[PDB]
Amino acid sequence: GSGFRKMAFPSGKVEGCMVQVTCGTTTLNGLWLDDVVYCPRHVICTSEDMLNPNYEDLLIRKSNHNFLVQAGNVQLRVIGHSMQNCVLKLKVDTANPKTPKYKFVRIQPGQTFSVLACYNGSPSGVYQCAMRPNFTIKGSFLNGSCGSVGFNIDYDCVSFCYMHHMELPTGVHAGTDLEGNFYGPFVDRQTAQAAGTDTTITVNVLAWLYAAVINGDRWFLNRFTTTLNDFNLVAMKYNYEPLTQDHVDILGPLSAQTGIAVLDMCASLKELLQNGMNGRTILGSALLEDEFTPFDVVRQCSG
Amino acid sequence: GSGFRKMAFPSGKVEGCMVQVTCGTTTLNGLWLDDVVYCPRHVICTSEDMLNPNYEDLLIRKSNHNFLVQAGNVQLRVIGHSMQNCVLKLKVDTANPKTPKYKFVRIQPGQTFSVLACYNGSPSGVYQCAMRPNFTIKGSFLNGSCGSVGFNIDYDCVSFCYMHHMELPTGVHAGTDLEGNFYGPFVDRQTAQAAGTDTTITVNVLAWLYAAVINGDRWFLNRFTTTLNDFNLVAMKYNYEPLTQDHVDILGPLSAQTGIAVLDMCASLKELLQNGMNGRTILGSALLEDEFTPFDVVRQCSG
Ligand SMILES: *[C@](=O)([C]([C][C]1[C][C][N]C1=O)[N]C(=S)[C]1[C]2[C]([C]N1C(=O)[C]([N]C(=O)C(F)(F)F)C([C])([C])[C])C2([C])[C])C1=NC2=C([C]=[C][C]=C2F)S1
Ligand SMILES: *[C@](=O)([C]([C][C]1[C][C][N]C1=O)[N]C(=S)[C]1[C]2[C]([C]N1C(=O)[C]([N]C(=O)C(F)(F)F)C([C])([C])[C])C2([C])[C])C1=NC2=C([C]=[C][C]=C2F)S1
Ligand SMILES: [Zn+2]
Ligand SMILES: [Zn+2]
Repeated sequence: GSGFRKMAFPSGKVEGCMVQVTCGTTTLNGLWLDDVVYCPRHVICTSEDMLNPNYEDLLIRKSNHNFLVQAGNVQLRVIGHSMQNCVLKLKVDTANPKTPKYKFVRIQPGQTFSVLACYNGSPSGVYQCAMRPNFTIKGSFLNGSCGSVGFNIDYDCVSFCYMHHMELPTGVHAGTDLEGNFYGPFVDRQTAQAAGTDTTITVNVLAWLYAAVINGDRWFLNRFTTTLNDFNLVAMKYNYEPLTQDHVDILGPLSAQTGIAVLDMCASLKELLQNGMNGRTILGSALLEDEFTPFDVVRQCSG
Repeated sequence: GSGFRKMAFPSGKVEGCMVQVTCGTTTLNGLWLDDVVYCPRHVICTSEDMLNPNYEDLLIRKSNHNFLVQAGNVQLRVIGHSMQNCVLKLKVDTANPKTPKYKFVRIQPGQTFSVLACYNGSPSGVYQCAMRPNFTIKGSFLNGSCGSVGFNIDYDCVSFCYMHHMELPTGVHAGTDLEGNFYGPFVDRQTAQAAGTDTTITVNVLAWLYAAVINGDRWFLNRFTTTLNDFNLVAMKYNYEPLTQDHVDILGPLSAQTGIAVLDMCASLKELLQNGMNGRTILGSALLEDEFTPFDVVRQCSG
């Protein structure tokens, strides 16, 4: 069949929006759209401030001219500045000529997006991620990655959904929407902070099992069926999110392509949860994958 | 630490080179660099021809004007055509204004590259791949993906190494360099064709174990050491490629960063091969990964 990979959106349209933002000695990435530059507000922090910053007091000591915005090897002139939640917005004199059509969106737990990991305003790599149920992501991010953004592409329109801010003690990642509001309960200070218990995104697992069937990987299809409540009792036990009839409906395309009822596919999933995989693999994986949505599977398997 | 993901190069520079190529009713992707368009030569085939095509006889019945090259919603004029091995080269009247600095390279088994999967000359997604020892790739590719290219980025320079041509009966993929020479023993006809036995890329597995240590995942570090020959006897048995002193030397960076000798890391790998992973995971994987090179691990873990 198609084969199967974690695929990212083409990053060109976003590459044209990345810039370097410096304030004193701190440098990080910003996003230049029309005549506004968006970056994390803790660009105005030193190493000292980050333990418990008073962002309003810190920002008061800053002027337009304390902010050094550079695009390639070319400076921009900052003519205004405002803090919106955990984001700084810098008004510059020049509209980005490379600006794409774009929206800002706040995504839901379980949805996926592409990340363009950047350093010093320069793009380094692109990868695909999911917003975990506990509003963390499992990214790859070094010092200086802050202000890197996540996004989806509709057709000609880029929907920006994420800006990178921090790594939590567990080694997973947290950040904001493009209005500066954190996903999850996190704040932008250097303090011990815990995410909750994470859960598996059941509907995504089901989508990936449909992708497996479509590619010819069918060993795990068992001989039973189940009920929503029956499945959901089992899901509880294994830390899977509960499946609803919304989820059933969203899987309708894959269900109809394959001729396999959602509840039958749920029956096969139960048995995998209770019996394990016993050394076999599925689409070359020894674990159950939950970071492809139903939409993702449809794009890559059907086109 | 960083975290760890299959990361692709940013695709923008390549997005600017993709075009649609049509001959009669067949359409596929081409690459527009300066005033040449490169595509697979079987663009000139119908469904009938593909069983056993005589490419020279087929191409003889074609003129410049039988070739419809379209970039966005804009036609180009074809003023010359030549077959180079399994590639068609079309001379057009217009130099690509978006052409990047570029080379054509023929990569070695075990090396990685990014693929920009395209349909109708339009980019759909980007993912990272390895050239298997038997010169196949495990891609994700639908009808119409042919002429999609693989590449690496040096700094400002794109090194094109792969053009997509076919899916083999096992559901893996084969194709050419940008001069039209197949990787592996494949030919461009619809016939049963077998790749050899594939093998694990041992040096890549070792690189990934170093990445694990760097991220704090250290459970598998055992208490022994080994010799190259000792390791290589064990490798033979499990279908791993033999490790050489070249490979030892290439791992020197990761070895020196971590303070763990290659041969000690080999000792840990042997035990994993003989004892298995026993339900544990490494960088969230239940299998041993062989599609990150030493260079790849250094970029993502050190930067
Ligand atoms: C960013 O680029 C980094 C990105 C971070 C570096 C390591 N992996 C990453 O994703 N973000 C940092 S330095 C943030 C900022 C302070 C502390 N912090 C952390 O990520 C921090 N995490 C926590 O304290 C947490 F609450 F437990 F999550 C550590 C311990 C992992 C360092 C902020 C304000 C939360 C940025 N770099 C700088 C920024 C501002 C000023 C100077 C920088 F160098 S933002
Ligand atoms: C391409 O876009 C496809 C890509 C292919 C479609 C399914 N997965 C893919 O990667 N390539 C095709 S149609 C090639 C071409 C003929 C047969 N073939 C195959 O990939 C073929 N494989 C074999 O016969 C093999 F030898 F076993 F590997 C199948 C059975 C998988 C179909 C070529 C010349 C080898 C292209 N599409 C067209 C092309 C040319 C003309 C018309 C097309 F529609 S190239
Ligand atoms: Zn999934
Ligand atoms: Zn590897």
